[PDB]
Amino acid sequence: QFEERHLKFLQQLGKGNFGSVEMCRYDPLQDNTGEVVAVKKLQHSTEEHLRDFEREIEILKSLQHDNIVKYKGVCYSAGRRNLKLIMEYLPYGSLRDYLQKHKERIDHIKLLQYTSQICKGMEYLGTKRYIHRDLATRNILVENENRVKIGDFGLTKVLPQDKEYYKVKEPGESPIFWYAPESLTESKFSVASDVWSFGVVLYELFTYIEKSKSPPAEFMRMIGNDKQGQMIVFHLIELLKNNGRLPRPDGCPDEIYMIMTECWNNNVNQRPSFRDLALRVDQIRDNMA
Ligand SMILES: N#CC[C@H](C1CCCC1)n1cc(-c2ncnc3[nH]ccc23)cn1
Repeated sequence: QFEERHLKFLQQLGKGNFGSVEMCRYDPLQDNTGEVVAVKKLQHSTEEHLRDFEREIEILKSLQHDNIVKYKGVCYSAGRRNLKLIMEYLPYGSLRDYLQKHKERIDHIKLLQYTSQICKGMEYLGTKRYIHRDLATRNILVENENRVKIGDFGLTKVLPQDKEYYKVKEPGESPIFWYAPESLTESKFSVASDVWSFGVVLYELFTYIEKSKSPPAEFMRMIGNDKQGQMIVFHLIELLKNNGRLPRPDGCPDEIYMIMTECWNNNVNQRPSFRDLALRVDQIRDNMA
């Protein structure tokens, strides 16, 4: 129950898919003692986007986990237009930028620490029957050198009880190079498609976000930068159906790549669970230490 005349804009932190996040100071006493918080707002506040935003707020507020960004509250302007979501501010930004920043002091054990935390966050999501749908290092935030948190839930959906997937297609851009094949062909999203995307996240981490090694660059080279608009996705589909896959990143051990390729199974039922992913990653971590 923060109200916007005490929210002082400091800078933009991110621009999402119909929303953006600002770094602000909440200073109700107006003496510069208040906390720095993150404030998410819609950029073009239609009725559909606002109903989606309210569902997103309910989801985040229902999550309490060390590797999920903390909900703090909501902000309203006269009436209830201009809805704003108040969250904890995490000072090291997104894991994509952090990792690109500190390439030279983040070793493989540190990557596997982040990996384990992401899987525990995702397993908690699954226990709530939430499907994230936008798992990527740009949507993971760094609280400190030893803790990351899943940081955005704009595309997250609740499963119907009678079903284990959720069919949804949205207008606009979709992170198709993180999408499982059944999400590309049938718009089916499930815990298993989140596992596919987590494999892509793991690939990202072990590339250290090298520009020419991004999933989009690699896939566009594999189908050819000659492709064009939606013909593009069509070719992606066929490449994935013939087991075309992102390569093992430089310096990636063979067992970490084995985890990646196991998450990238065409057979939706043969992808590992998040509990098993965490177990294997933790055993590799223990071996390295
Ligand atoms: N995660 C993620 C991606 C997200 C952008 C994507 C969706 C709108 C903004 N983003 C969140 C932040 C951010 N930075 C620092 N503290 C935060 N708290 C909550 C979000 C947040 C920066 N970019």
